Amino acid sequence: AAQRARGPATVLAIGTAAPANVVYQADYPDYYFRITKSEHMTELKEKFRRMCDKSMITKRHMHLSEELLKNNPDICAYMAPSLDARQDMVVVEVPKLGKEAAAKAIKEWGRPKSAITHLIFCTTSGVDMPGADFQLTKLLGLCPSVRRTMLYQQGCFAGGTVLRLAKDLAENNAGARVLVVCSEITAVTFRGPSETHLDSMVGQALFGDGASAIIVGADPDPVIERPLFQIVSAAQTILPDSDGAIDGHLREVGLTFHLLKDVPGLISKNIEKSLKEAFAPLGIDDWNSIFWIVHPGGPAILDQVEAKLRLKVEKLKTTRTVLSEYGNMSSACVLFILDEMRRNSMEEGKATTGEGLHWGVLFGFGPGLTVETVVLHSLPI
Amino acid sequence: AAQRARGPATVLAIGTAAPANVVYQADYPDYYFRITKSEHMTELKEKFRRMCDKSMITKRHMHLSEELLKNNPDICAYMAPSLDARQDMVVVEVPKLGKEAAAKAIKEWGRPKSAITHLIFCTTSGVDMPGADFQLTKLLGLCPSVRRTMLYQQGCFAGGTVLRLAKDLAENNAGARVLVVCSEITAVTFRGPSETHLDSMVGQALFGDGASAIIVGADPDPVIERPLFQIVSAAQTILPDSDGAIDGHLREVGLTFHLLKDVPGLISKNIEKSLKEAFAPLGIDDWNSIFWIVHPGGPAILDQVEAKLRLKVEKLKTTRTVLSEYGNMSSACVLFILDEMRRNSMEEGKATTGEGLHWGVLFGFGPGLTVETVVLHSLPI
Repeated sequence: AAQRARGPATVLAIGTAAPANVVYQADYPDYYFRITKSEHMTELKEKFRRMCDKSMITKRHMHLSEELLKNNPDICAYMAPSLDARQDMVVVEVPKLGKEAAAKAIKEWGRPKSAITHLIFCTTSGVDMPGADFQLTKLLGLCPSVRRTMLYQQGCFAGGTVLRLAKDLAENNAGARVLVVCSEITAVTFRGPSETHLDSMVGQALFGDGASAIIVGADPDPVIERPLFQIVSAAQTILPDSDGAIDGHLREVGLTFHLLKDVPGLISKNIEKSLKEAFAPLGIDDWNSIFWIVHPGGPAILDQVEAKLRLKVEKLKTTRTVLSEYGNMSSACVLFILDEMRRNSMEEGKATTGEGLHWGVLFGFGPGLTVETVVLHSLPI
Repeated sequence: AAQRARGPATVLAIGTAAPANVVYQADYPDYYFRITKSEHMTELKEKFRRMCDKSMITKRHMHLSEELLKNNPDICAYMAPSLDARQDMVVVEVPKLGKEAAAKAIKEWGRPKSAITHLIFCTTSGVDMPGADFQLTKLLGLCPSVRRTMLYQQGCFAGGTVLRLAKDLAENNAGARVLVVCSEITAVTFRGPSETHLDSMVGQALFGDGASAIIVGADPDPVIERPLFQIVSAAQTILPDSDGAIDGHLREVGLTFHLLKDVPGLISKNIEKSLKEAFAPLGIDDWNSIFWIVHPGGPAILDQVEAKLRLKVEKLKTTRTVLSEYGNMSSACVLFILDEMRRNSMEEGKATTGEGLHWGVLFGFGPGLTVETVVLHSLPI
């Protein structure tokens, strides 16, 4: 009746954070085996080294340091019971790094944390009760009447669920302001190599810790608030014949993950049908007229979607910059890129946050194979 | 601009389903110890027998039958590894029993299943990737473009979280119809008795399997659609002095849960602070003038909140009827009661779905201590 807002959900602030311990890819193939204790795996180390050159990854952030892996020998083994050794770390550490990322959004946002109405926590590393939304509500100290949505164990595609969810919450409750925190810790994941299970090692060359947060609200007050991007629409579809492409099992051994299909080709074979549903109602066909943000599941996906669509080099530059300096941070990784792009547009004198263009796309791909496609609109300066 | 609906979110249909194997409480205190092989625990059997008649519980439904507990001896032990034995079972069965409930709402609703726009699955039994929301889209066969929210490992308080969430999705997307499925299987929970951790024994005399589903939408088309209840408001608060009241750990032994406070007194000491915020802006103080629906976490909470407020006996009659023939079905139980109330109103010739009244309250309490309070409105005949 009178509870609803007036305008579209708008990203007003963006914050990012990652663990302090940095681990480079040039040294990882050695470090990984010398901590796992897998010296005998000769060719497996040869297949893994060249995979650490597949990456296009330079640095990644790991809460799991060298010191911390020598009192946990069964986190360095392939299949050894360690769910407790894993989650004890990430039940506590996920909201801690979440607070660090959230706090820089509240700071740049510049209003009292008490003005936040909803909280959306998203993670795929661990599950607890009370949840990390409870933990991050206490760490940040928000109103005990905040309305929170806990997105537990979602996948790489959760980077768009938080915008799809933030859009409805903010626009359906007037004056509401939604805080959204994405945070992943690659501790539940880390495992040892196996020459009979090459799929567990792709993740060992891509994943890295990270947390991301943004403030979403409708009707941005001038003078005090500054809008960055508008959330115009967000749809979620499943790719035909993909049941099993991305699998995820939480065992008493940790987070088991599998690839069973050519997940790069699966998306570029279908990614045009999701663009047209969104941009045909606006008469847009040239896909270099848009600014692009794609969840970097791997260098293959960015290359195969670039060729399939013949995109210019500049379109996925911010998407490739983050994957270079962070690895694949699962859901949090998408929101990093949208920060790297507005900071890039501002500096290069672009007329608009979206590298100068007006409309834009955001892409996430996870277990399903599910594809979330959110259309974005950019704002000046 | 034009995507949002006109009226309030409205639950239009309700469906219920439960496992076939029924287990009675009169025989449970014995059966429980006699399957675990715990006859030697003499007084523990008497302390538990005094708890299964504390219950006010008659029957409960368990997918874990007599046959299946003798091929899984480590689910019948107190602290024995069985996360794999648990999740293998319930990763499949939660969406299956979800299908049984979802189909029964679609039936009463009476429109094409292709008309469902969003899906919200909520459960606390197991975790998987892809999630149980993916599983039920295939089981029901809905549009591969459905919009899903997977609420994994939430708690007893999720019965209002899905109504708080369904309200925003339906009211912010015009003509949308949202299906929401609650489903619980008390297999992750089931444990052996222990005289050193009496907290594991409350759940063994209260929890029982069950699934619930409803269709929620805004702007109900006449002729075809029939509104049952309106969702007017829904707030989420945490009780002061509750750190640790309800705890939940998903370990390699199952879902460990602990009680450390008098959660009945915790609620009745605070349930008035939530009552007025919702009804003071409508000029309602007498809390027997509304129809009541409370999550039956246990007879103590219903009795202590009944006394705290001096409520009439008939108010929580439907709340205790569901707990009588079902036990505590965690999140799904709330939606059961709202079905037990409308089917009760129709038969008894009440003028309104809400036992004859117009305004009503719905309450959900879980880990936090978090309290979800949803305001409902009833409709005639």
